[PDB]
Amino acid sequence: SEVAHRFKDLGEENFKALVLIAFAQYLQQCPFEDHVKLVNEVTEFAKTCVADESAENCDKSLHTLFGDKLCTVATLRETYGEMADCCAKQEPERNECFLQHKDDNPNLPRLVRPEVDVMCTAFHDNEETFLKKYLYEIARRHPYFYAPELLFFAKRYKAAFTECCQAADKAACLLPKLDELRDEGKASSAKQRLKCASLQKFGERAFKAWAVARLSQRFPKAEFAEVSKLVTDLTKVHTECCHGDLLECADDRADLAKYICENQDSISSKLKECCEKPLLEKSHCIAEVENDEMPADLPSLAADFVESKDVCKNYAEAKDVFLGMFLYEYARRHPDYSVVLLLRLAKTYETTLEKCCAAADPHECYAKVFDEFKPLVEEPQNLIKQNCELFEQLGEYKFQNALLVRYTKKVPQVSTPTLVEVSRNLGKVGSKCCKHPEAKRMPCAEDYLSVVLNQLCVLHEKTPVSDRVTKCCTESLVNRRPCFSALEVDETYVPKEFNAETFTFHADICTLSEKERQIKKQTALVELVKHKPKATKEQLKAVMDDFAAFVEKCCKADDKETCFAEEGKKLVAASQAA
Ligand SMILES: CN1C(=O)CN=C(c2ccccc2)c2cc(Cl)ccc21
Repeated sequence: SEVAHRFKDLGEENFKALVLIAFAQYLQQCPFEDHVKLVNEVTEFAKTCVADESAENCDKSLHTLFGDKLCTVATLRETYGEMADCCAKQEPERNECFLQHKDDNPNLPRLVRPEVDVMCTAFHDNEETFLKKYLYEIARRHPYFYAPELLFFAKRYKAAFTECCQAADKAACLLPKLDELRDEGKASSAKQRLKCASLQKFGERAFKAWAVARLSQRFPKAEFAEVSKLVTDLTKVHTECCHGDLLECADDRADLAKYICENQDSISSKLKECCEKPLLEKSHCIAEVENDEMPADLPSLAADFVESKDVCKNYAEAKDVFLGMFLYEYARRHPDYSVVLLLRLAKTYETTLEKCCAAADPHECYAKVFDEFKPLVEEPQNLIKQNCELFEQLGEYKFQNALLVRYTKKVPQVSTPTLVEVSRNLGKVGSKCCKHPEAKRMPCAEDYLSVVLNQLCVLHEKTPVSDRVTKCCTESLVNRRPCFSALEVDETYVPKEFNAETFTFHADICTLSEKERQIKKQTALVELVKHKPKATKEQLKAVMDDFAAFVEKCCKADDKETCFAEEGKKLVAASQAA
């Protein structure tokens, strides 16, 4: 029995939660109740298997068990139409079907939260249904959320209420911690989405290179053979979570935290504080540990990778290992580069060897390979310098706008919401990274950017409207950022014709928060640009300035929110003029 296996290892608690997550991630539109029911039923069954390891179907794989349970509600096409088809299939096929139908952008109603008085009450009364609810809501809106990490967030969520509800000014103590968590959770989700994307679209060889480079930076002292071990495991971990096998992913992850902690001295010196805490925190901790100091005396790379004469020989023997080595060697001594830059130099090296080794004089051909690295390295360094300089002037909001304009001219087809979303993030890069010293800027900047571009990629893949977006997203995981930066303005885009419905002006905007105010104000700017790709900053600003006067006046006007109707049509007139 497998269900039993996972049960003993995780225990009632975490086993129950994980399965709730898994179900919510498969049937995102299904209600809380039903899920809870299925989870419980499923849990009961497990309990019997622990006792009798052959009872009913205790000999089954989680896929069959989990698959049949959901199918007791999925067959309801009226509710989950395209799902029924999935249940009429067999294993393992019946699952891929499920994995292929996850929505990255569910049509789920915003999730507003009641006053601090109702939450604490609901929390105190029933502490189990309050947290179960939490997981459900997150997991259904983030079908790729790193499950194990979700249990981590959960523990912190509970600690929030458990504390603030016995305070003096609940709202005061709560509100903060809850915002800080809604953010940290969004980032974590993105980070993990990229990981699943890599594995899913580019293969494990690709997820691997990424880990090798990433870990090697974190753990300079570790030895290539050690890292490889870590990389091999890590992959399986994520390979599982992304493929839907949460329980085993949850297990395996622990085993990896156990090990890394046993062999501390062989890996990093900054792991101490991580291994001394509870399991969940231990894991979260290790995953976010600062790089270790760089080993004192380190030979040069040129020695064994360009100057040696057995290069082409070693390359032909086990190119995989030789390149894996090159990457590990370049990374460890360069924590100032981004994972992608590294994988980039690596790919350059490989390509070189490939052509050189088949030449009349190898060592002569691949002799000046570090010359080629020079450009690839300075590029990001320069772009990062520019962009922070700008950001440092414009501030976050105006920086987002600049970026919003630019990307819209690049891929006008892309739906306004996505472009507004994506460009808003693309700007956080500035506030998040720019405040670091050169030595730490690039990894912060370029890898974060890799996440934000993955979003645009996935969101787009749902309904592909621009081939230029498609090319850049599918051509090379490592080269996405450069590919997008190459794009100028689409010269074949034919502007849209205005419409009353293109944008509505209900007065309901005067009630929204300050943020949702900028957001409509930005959703406009996008909209404008799609109509007049050919305007420059002068007319846009001017018009945008105006759009402001409109909301202030008409919102502060005593008339029954109709100036919105009249003045709404008034601006359209002014606008078209520019
Ligand atoms: C989103 N974005 C761009 O499109 C311009 N290119 C970059 C960039 C260029 C090279 C590496 C990483 C990032 C960049 C840099 C900052 Cl500091 C802020 C936004 C931004």
